[PDB]
Formats: sequence, structure tokens, C-alpha cells
Amino acid sequence: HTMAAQILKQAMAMGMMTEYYHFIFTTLDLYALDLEPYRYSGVNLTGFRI
Amino acid sequence: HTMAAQILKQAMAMGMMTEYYHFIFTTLDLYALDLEPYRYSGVNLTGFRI
Repeated sequence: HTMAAQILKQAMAMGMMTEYYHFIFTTLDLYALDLEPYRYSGVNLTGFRI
Repeated sequence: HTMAAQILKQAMAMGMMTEYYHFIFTTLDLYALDLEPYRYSGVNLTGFRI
């Protein structure tokens, strides 16, 4: 999740947040993070919880 | 210039910081606050100097 946040930082930094994208992740502490400005990008994304 | 900074904050915020866009800016002194996170997305733009 730490390195997930790192990926999200880098993919903003490369600008790889496009509405084309829909992506696949593993660890499930995903909701808890500092997350807010990302959802304003048109990208499709989905998570998992139990 | 301040409104330019607001513009680019909004444009990265929507994800209109795309490599597809090739743009033109009238003023000159945009460099004071950083453009380096805005640099490495692959975008296209130009300005002027005198």
C-alpha cells in the first residue's frame, strides 16, 4: 500500500491517469489512504474488501 | 500569472495535462513556482522571452 501510493504518485507524475485505464491491484488497505484528488480524472477503477 | 498557476493546477487536476495537447502561453514569468511535476508528463507547450 505504501508502494501503491508511490505508484499512484509516479503515474500522476508521468500523467498516466487516463480514462482509457482500468487496473488491477492486490493488497486491500486501499480505501484508508490519502486519496482524494485522483477521482477527478475519468479513469475507470475498482477495489476489493471483505 | 497567479491565475495561470490556478489554471495548471486545474488542468493537472482534471487530467488535462496530456501529451496530446500542444499549447501557447502569453506571459513569461511562470517558472517561479515549480513546473517540474508538470514537466515529465510528456505534454507540449511553448511561450516567449524578451
